[PDB]
Amino acid sequence: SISISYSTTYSGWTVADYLADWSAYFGDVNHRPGQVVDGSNTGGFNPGPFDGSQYALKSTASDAAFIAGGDLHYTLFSNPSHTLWGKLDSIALGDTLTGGASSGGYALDSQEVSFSNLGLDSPIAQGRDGTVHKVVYGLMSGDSSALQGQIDALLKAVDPSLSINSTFDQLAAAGVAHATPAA
Repeated sequence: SISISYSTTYSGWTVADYLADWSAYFGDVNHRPGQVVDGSNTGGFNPGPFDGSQYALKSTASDAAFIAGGDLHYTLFSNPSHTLWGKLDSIALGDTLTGGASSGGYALDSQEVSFSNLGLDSPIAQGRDGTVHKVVYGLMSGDSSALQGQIDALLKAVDPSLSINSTFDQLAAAGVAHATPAA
């Protein structure tokens, strides 16, 4: 089942309200034709270069960063071009990305919220229509709708009374979510 961690600061927040604010706070790194600059808005794989157990990206607007965890693959120019596919197990949201492939992994200095046991697995053949692609591209581009939908579905699958409109505290009472230390 989905496992959620949250800083005690966000106990009284709904998952939906947190993700709507986080998307806007991270914003859009503008990873699009004519707009890409290396080490500004590419992100990075661990270990890479085009595959990793992690894909991580820093905001160009704020200190926000995310880490996507699983078994992830990027196609670059190869058909289907510019597809992120594979297994997405976890999304970690917070501030101040540290480490990388040379440190044995990426870390957030301030992890606010994470979603684990997502169980998402998108094959290469789905291209940019894959759920993994849409979930992570949404985080890159200031629209967490796809992530919100997947979390909503996973919560309702544990118990139909749960949704992204539940507070983190309500999800903790339901045995899904776990409080972590405040920054």
